[PDB]
Amino acid sequence: GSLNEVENTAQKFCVKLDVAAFKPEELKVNLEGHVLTIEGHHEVKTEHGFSKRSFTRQFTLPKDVDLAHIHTVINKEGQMTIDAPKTGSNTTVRALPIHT
Amino acid sequence: GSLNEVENTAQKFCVKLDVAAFKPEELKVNLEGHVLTIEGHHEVKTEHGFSKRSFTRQFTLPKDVDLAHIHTVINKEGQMTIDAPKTGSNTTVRALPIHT
Repeated sequence: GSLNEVENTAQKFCVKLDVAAFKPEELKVNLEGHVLTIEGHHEVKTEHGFSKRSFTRQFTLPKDVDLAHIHTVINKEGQMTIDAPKTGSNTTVRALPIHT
Repeated sequence: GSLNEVENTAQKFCVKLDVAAFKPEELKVNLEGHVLTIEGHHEVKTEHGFSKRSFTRQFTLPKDVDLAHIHTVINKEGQMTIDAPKTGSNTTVRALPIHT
């Protein structure tokens, strides 16, 4: 889970991880509040010993990330991208319904 | 800890691992009987969150291996090589002393 890039603009948040050493089923992505946690665990046995790999990478997302629309995808080259739009990106004038 | 070349002749035994994701100080090589264990642990903190990496690679050396002369090196490119001669590799006739 080598952290390739951090991305933080007005319109979206995005993080990219190197997860090529782990298969999709060996990976977990969890969110609690603003805290995002990615983990990989690989564990093979043999009759000549064994192999084991692991990583945990955790970060706190910006206050204004729209956690409701977080999307995580792993591409064909084993790179994970986790992205979401910002809450206050919509800069036009939005009328709010007044409830009576 | 990817394990590149395993080599095993009557001359020498050799293993080569990809160890570049870790600092030399974060690496352990242990021998227990004929069982060779290579471990890496990296654990970093930040105020963005944290990062943590690990691997454990284990294998059983042949009975043939001269365990007294096992040698471990990491090069500048982050490749570890572990090598040792075999027990019966020097094949010229050796006279043994007889005590009485």
